[PDB]
Amino acid sequence: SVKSEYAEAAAVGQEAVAVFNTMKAAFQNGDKEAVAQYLARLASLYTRHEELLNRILEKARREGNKEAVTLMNEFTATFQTGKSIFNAMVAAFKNGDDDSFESYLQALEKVTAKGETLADQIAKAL
Ligand SMILES: Cc1ccccc1S(N)(=O)=O
Repeated sequence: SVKSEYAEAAAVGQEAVAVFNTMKAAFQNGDKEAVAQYLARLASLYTRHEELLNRILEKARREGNKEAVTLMNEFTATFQTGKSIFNAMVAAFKNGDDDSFESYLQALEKVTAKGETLADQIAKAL
């Protein structure tokens, strides 16, 4: 069902939260080799999450589930905010700009925390 597809999507999102917090600890410790690998792992996780979310939105549209479509349109828009911040973080790491990396890291945390009430609303709407 679309609801179980969203639970699978939610788990992938939680996998990225876990890897992100490990990556933050590695960044603070200066373990740049670990950070590089975690950033690659996060990129793959966000790509998978994005695709699952798009399939869920398209299915809600085909089902005529207007409220779930509204919420998923809002949620995917916020997802792209987080994705843009993530890509800027990756670039900051490439460039050796730790000041920007720290900034983007905190921003991605706040964007993600804000979007959690909506994430829960979607589970209930589908
Ligand atoms: C953190 C991140 C990274 C890439 C895409 C989306 C997100 S978010 N802010 O969890 O929607």
